Amino acid sequence: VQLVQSGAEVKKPGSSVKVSCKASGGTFNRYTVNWVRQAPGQGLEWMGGIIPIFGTANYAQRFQGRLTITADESTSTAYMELSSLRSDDTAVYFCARENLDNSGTYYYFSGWFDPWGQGTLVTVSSQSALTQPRSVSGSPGQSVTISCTGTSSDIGGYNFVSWYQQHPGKAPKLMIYDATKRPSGVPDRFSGSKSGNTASLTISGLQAEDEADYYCCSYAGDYTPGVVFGGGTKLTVLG
Amino acid sequence: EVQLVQSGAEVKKPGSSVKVSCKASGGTFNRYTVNWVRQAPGQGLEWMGGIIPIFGTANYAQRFQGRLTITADESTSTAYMELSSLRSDDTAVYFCARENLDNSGTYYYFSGWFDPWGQGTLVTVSSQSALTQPRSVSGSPGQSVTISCTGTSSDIGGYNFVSWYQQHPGKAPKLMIYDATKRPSGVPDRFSGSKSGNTASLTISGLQAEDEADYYCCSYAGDYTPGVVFGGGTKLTVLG
Repeated sequence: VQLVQSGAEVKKPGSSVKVSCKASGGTFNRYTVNWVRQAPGQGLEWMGGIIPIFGTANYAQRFQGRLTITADESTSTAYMELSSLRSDDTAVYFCARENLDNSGTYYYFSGWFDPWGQGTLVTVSSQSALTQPRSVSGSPGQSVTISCTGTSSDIGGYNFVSWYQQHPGKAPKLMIYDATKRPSGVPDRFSGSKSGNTASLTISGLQAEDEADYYCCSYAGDYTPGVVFGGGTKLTVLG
Repeated sequence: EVQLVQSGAEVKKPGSSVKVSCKASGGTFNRYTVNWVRQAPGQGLEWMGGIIPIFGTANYAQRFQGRLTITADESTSTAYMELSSLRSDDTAVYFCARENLDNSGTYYYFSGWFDPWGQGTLVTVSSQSALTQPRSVSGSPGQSVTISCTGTSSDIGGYNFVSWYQQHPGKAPKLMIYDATKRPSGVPDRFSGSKSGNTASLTISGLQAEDEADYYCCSYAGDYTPGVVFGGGTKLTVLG
């Protein structure tokens, strides 16, 4: 049985969000669905669960009033709804199943969690990071293009755009400045372009060393000078 | 060339403050600005603020105003960042980054790009969980390690429903022990669990490099409080 969750989410504080958890195994009534969230660099926290057979759902004391968990047996999918979002709600949300054959029909939500979903990232922030694809994959020798788009406000001609490459455990390193210009040492396999609301980074002749996270960056261009980064794009090179 | 070196990692409680430093080995500090960018584990970059050492002026992003101040000492070419009223939401790696400065006399303009960067400083803000585990344990290959988990008489002390979970970076938790002592299929016999009073224990014999991960204990939270509680987690390092 495989548990598949809905894609990542970017919400503003005060709104709500729906996360789905669809199961690949049949006999939907046999299992219970739990939701466990994990903040970045934090531990696991139980939020609530649902039992399709009883139509019952329980929630933790801090989420009562802001959380509701549903399930539809026709699609074998479970849902969670968190309302009145705030910054401390930024976490990866996991769905986990409990088999009632082995664990019995009484001691449900007891911690026998198996299997798990892949997790769903939900980011809540008053400041809105520029929109990038979450991940891009390529083969060596091929080319990939990574876009960067304004989210709450548009990117324009007055915006200074830069691109940064970051390897695991290392500081970011400047790839592209002034939208299209390469700094000292950077090979011409990396190129940038900007048109209206969109900026793009192109990596041609992909090499294994290019596997990293890539961040666009915008400076100035508005009435309050500042710096805003993109959400990041994970680039995988399939050797 | 000029290398930016930052202070070491810190572990703080919520409600306190933290100061990270950023020393420049060479170059003149007066011809650059120093920015601070933070990065939560597994998350993107976030600009916090910058300082112009000559002007003695610092600008901060909106959400940090009232909690963040950035200072500098031109004598040691060191920039400082202080974040106050810490919350668990502030757990992140903190980078310092240098920005080029130029002027025409009275008007000073910035380059818009950051280079070079400091190595980054980790700051962990964690509170106490319902179950208490050691923050981290370290062992050598072949040795044994034991991770304890303490609760109250209404969870570990009143029920047998204690479970243990292993989590590798970027992956979902994986069940290693359930019902205090039972191993699920596909879990090696090196992992074992026990329970005594209000304390549960996970033991790993014949430690292997792949055992390096995060481990969480989990317990039924009593009949009057449906659901489960989790421990804060234990980072297990295998020193090869």
